[PDB]
Amino acid sequence: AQWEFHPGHFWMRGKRPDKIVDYDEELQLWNVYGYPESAAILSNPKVFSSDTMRLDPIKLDEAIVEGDFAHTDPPKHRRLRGLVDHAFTPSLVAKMESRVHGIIHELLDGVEGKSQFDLVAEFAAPLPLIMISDLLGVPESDRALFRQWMDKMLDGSEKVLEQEEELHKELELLWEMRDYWHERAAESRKRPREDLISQLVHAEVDGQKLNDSQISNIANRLLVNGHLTTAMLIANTMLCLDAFSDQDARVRADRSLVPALLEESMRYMSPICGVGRATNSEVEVAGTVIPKDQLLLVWTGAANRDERQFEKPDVFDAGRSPNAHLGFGRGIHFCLGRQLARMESKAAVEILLDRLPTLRADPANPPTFLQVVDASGVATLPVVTQ
Ligand code: HEM
Repeated sequence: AQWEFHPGHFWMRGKRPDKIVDYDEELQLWNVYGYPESAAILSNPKVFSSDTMRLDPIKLDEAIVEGDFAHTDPPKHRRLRGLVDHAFTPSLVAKMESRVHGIIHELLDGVEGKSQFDLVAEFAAPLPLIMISDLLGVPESDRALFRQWMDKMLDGSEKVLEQEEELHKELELLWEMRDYWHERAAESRKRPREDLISQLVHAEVDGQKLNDSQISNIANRLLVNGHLTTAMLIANTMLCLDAFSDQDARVRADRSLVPALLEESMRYMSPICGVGRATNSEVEVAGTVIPKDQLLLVWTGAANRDERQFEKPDVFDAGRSPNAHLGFGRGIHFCLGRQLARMESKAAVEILLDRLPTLRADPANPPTFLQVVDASGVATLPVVTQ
């Protein structure tokens, strides 16, 4: 029934926010919790900028953030995202679709003799890492390297002298990743393959193109945005199914519900539950006037429990309609990979139900939750096969 969430994620413990907007004196930032406010904010990029680092001293060199459109505003955002969407071709997308079943089955074969395991480590996490890697065109040998990379990034996210300390740590890993992708981009310029790096290298739009530094930073962004949130979606869903057994029977009796189940999992336990914005001018949100050049955190996780928007918000309802949650954001930064996340997670859940029909969450070994402030979800999920 009840679990051990990040201490900041009060909405997961059923608490309504005391105020729609408030200010954190210690961290010197603003929080927004309401759904219609969060939605208006995300829809208003010209006052609520995604260029958060302009507030944060010290700044990464331009070559390091070059092309990362998740932190860019229009008009440059429109151009960068345009080139990357062009490179996400219908061919590449269908290729991932045609592969997803075989990869799921291969993973599940690797635990066919185990009675107890961690669903995250054995399945929910490797599946989207393998899919995003395959998309980008990475050899099989290198996906261990990606695992190590993400592990490093999570350890830091969980954890002027110390201002420079953290700087070195972050840069040394981005250097390594950038150098990896530059080599891929260079190879694919000479001999293009059937993958996203090759499409990013040849993408041309009116009639702009990307250089290898931009391409490398884009690949890094897709990598970090891709797999861990998808892993949490899959694992959070199986956890919810385990805890709400009526919904479990409901879904097993009606496999048509799985797409709506995943959307309800998105809403109820949001893998990304907060996104950062910076204000360009003075604004009034709800009642509160927020000053210029302020960091604002938009808590999509909390907004997804807002009763002004959702009837019975703290009920998990596997067939919930309507369900316009903010799990993938809203507006111009609307999650670029959401169809891929939905495709992967649907296939994972469908096959889990069929192949491990007596699967249950390990009662002797409770789930651990990711202790990262802006992600709500399972870090480990011990399960038993019988
Ligand atoms: C359950 C899975 C996922 C969740 C919950 C998720 C969530 C989000 C959210 C909330 C945003 C918007 C952030 C903001 O407004 O500041 C976003 C953006 C993005 N996501 Fe996802 N995402 C998921 C999967 C993926 C996947 C699989 C990919 C790539 C293959 C991906 C790539 C991106 C990219 C590139 C953006 C940036 C779009 C932009 O700024 O224009 N995401 N995602």
